[PDB]
Amino acid sequence: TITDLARENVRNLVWLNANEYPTAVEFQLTQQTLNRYPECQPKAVIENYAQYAGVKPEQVLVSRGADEGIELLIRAFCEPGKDAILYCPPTYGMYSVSAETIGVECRTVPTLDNWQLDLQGISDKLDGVKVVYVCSPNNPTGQLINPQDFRTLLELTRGKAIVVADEAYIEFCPQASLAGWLAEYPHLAILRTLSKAFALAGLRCGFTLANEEVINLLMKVIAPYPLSTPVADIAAQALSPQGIVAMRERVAQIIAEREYLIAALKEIPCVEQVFDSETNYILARFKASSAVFKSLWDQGIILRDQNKQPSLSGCLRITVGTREESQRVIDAL
Amino acid sequence: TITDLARENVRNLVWLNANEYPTAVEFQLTQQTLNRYPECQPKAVIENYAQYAGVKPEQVLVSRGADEGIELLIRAFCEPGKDAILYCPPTYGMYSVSAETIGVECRTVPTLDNWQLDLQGISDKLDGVKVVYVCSPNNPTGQLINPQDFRTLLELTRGKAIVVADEAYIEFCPQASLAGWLAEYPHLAILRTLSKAFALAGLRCGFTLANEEVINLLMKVIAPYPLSTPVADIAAQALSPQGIVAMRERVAQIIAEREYLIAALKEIPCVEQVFDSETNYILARFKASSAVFKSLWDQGIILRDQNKQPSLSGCLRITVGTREESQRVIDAL
Ligand SMILES: *Cc1c(COP(=O)(O)O)cnc(C)c1O
Ligand SMILES: *Cc1c(COP(=O)(O)O)cnc(C)c1O
Repeated sequence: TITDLARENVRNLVWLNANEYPTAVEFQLTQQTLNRYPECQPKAVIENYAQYAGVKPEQVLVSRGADEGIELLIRAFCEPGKDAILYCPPTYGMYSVSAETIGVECRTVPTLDNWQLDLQGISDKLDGVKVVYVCSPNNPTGQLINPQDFRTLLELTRGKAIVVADEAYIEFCPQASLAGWLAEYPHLAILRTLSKAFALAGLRCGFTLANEEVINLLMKVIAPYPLSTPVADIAAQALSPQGIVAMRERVAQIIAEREYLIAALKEIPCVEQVFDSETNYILARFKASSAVFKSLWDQGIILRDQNKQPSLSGCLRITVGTREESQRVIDAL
Repeated sequence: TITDLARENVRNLVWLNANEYPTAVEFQLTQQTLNRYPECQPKAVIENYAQYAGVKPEQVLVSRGADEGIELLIRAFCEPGKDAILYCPPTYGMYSVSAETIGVECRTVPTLDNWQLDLQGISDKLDGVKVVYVCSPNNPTGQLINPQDFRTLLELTRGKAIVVADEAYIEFCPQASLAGWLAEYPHLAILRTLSKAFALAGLRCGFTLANEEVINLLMKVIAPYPLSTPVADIAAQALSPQGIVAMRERVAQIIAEREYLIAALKEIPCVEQVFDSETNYILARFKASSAVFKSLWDQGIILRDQNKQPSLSGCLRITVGTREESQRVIDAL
């Protein structure tokens, strides 16, 4: 049959649940040139993003979301069946998914009790690893990785593996970005997106920030015209000075609402513990989380269960929405 | 250094030149929901395309162009370093590019003198091949593959490999589509696009038509949200009844202009031979093609050199544009 021909690995492969900005920001097309193929790397988007991130244009690569960026790094550096990828659970699921789909080995070193890196465990499992992913701030936990530890991770992998900092939520704590470290570390790569703070998840637009040599290797493995013209168009508009300003206003409004939500949740009986976050979502441990999860779910309040993630039993991840959405969750709880 | 960490294979990896519709067809967004992630396979687009192609909705897969479709088939069926892909030159370059990028072997059996398939050579090289690509009408030659030979190819691979018919130009000769053969062949897959006749190359929207079992395996290897909301939006509009009608009008206008261009070129001294085409481009052999190519190029008339393709020495591929664009080429020649 048909499935027997498939690769073995392939044969076995209120909305507050996806970390999206709660409100739609309107945009309209300005470039009616849809009959022609777009440029491989839209100049307007790349230059606007480089100014925003404070890096050189030659250190930026635009792709179909940060998700494509994760895949590209594996495609360029890992030899299937020979090389490995390393990540530290509980974290973003796409790292393992892309590697498993591609047929590359996954090495996992779970983080310590406070979600920080187990530097000793990592140094013991580096042999044969080509790419290390580290999400900071981490999804779903919400916290930043100590920069001192990132320095250690960078020293450990110097000339052995590429270290990828997933900064999908860096807009909520801009001061913590490692974008300024590129000059010191040739093997450091950073993933950025327009899907979260930028309120543009529907666009599927992301970026990889790395030194020119890395960017050039990634250009060799990326699809010929990765971005559509309508996406490049809207993206350049959102990356304009006025757009960066409107973005910052969105972040500020989300942080204020996040602080209200944390304060209120800490007063609710069933809520055992609320963890600090530097993002647009809150991880909280509940007494009988599955019961509470199904209850809200039936009420039409959709969260994200994390009960099955390593060390997250009892936890649910709540995305920060509007004041009215927060009130619905509080009242419901 | 950084490159030493890259995979070996990766380390070594008037506009009438890209087969685009000459005129821009205008479209505007109707869905302002950009803050939320899009559905994995937009229902409107898939149902509209299924009605258009006359297939079941469960036999359609939408991707970032037919180019992504080519990649998906290799990712689902070919084991890197073990399985092979087979194509017949001179043809579309992306087949080999995707395989080489992924690390899968390429087996080539050039076509016969009339560009038809060498069935005996193919049957001799099938061992270890999982996917066979066949472009019909062929790019850059312009002709259709004899359906009798496709039947033979389908029998040869029955239960051994997937046969992919690249129908990127099928809108110019709708009667020749193999979309109706799906019921008889479980291993047949078809690639379609909105980049050529549909005048929407800037959208990066393509489709794969195959039996449900194949489609399901491809769903397992495709990126989670392959299509952006603005693309899904415009694509559903272009696939509406009125849009299919406007599309057909475009095809008719292109075919009439193509016939004029062929007639006129056959009268030009430097033009040694003009080959018949069932598409929106014309392959022609010239006396001193490089000299003619550079000359037009300096004049601002951009064609596509094919001089280096197997059996195409002296040939240039001319995309059919507007009446004024055809006149510029004729006069220039
Ligand atoms: C949302 C997210 C991404 C990917 O974003 P896209 O640009 O939508 O692909 C990557 N990493 C983390 C941790 C995320 O939460
Ligand atoms: C244009 C073309 C494609 C790909 O089209 P997209 O939808 O733009 O990726 C595939 N095959 C052939 C032969 C083509 O000419």
